[PDB]
Amino acid sequence: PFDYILSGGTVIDGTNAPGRLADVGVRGDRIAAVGDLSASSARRRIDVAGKVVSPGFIDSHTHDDNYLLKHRDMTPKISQGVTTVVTGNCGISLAPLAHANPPAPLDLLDEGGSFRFARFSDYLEALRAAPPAVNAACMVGHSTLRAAVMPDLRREATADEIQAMQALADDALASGAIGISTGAFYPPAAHASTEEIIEVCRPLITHGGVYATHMRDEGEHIVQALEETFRIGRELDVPVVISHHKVMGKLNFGRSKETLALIEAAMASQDVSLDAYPYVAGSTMLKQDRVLLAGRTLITWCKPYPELSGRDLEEIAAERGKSKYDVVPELQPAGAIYFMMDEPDVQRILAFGPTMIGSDGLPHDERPHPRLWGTFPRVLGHYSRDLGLFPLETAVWKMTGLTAAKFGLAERGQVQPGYYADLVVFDPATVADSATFEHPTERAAGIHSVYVNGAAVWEDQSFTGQHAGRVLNR
Ligand SMILES: [Cu+2]
Ligand SMILES: [Zn+2]
Repeated sequence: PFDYILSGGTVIDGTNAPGRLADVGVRGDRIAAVGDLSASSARRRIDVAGKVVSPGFIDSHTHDDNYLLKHRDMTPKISQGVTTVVTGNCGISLAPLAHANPPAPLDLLDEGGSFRFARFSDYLEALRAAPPAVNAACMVGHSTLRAAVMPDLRREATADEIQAMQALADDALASGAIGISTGAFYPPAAHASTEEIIEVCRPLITHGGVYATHMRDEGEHIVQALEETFRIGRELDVPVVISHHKVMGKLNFGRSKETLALIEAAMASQDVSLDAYPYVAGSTMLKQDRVLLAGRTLITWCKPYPELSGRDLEEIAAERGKSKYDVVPELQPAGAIYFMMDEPDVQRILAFGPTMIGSDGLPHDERPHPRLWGTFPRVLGHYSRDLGLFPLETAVWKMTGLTAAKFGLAERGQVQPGYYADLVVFDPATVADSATFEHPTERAAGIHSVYVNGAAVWEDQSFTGQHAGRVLNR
């Protein structure tokens, strides 16, 4: 007998095919059958009429490394239908690094002495010992490796430093990491050369991981950053994932046409993937950057002046008698939200075929960017349903089957007999992102229930207490 059958709903199986009326049977951690299951014995037959049953959403771009440990309920993500998270992005991973004051943007993961894992394997063991509510596919970050090896980060690494970083990367991958990420845009790695990055990432071909990247520049010099990324992919001969694709700054508005054309061409000759969040504002460490700071900027948290969280930087700057750019140093370390993208470009990038959905949520932020809480329903509701940017099955494919395939998460991302039971039950008519910039932590509407490895982790708008997630391997 099946443990339960979700009956009477519409299944969107994650293979980018129109939904069809069918029941979904689960036994243990597996989807046992799909179709008319009235003839199958089941201990429970849960009515989901008027709802869609789809694979659980896989967040391809998270900074949940530490959150998985400190808040195992993972409410920001399971309340949106997320069943799996990809961690250690943009060169930022929690492990391996024992440091009481890691350099920004590594502090985006810190809750105070959180960087305590000497080996990447120690981090994975901690997750397995006290599992979170969602599955975790973890990458090791190049900036974290630099911080752990180099005495001085403002320069290229020596051969000895590269050998040390490479060994850590290899141990991480051997322990289960699914890839290595870089973020040369940030201070910790702004001085790393392309050759340094290639050498540190050599273990990816041996272990079969992916190379993920927050490109060196996403504005005026984004073409060069794209070419650097494609070059790295060819040198290593491994898949590359371009993180949170965008064109930032008014002088680059509309350039997604040009960037998407370059990516499409590269995909014809080498393995390339990309993801994006559905908003016109980004968020990361507060930084002295003329383009990030050109438009509306909001403080998400501030170490030296905590009372600044939630304030407009222009106001803070003006009242201190300085430009936003000049006032940044005295407010650091801090985080911010930057309104530097244009809707037309965001829509173009989301609609581009291969683009996967990634929230880029910064979970420790005092006053976070709403993407932390609304990303997936914003795509399913606002964009698919209300704006008609793509049909519902394609919006679902972009957060399930496509993502599972690009990251090599076997037996997940599809409602198929034999696959793992990571599932979401949502009302297609009401699913919506409730989080706004003003109230960034509101729970999404229309998410009925979420299941991870067969266990319900979200029901009646609340975490069930089931710590059902698993550390995954590629
Ligand atoms: Cu990131
Ligand atoms: Zn990034």
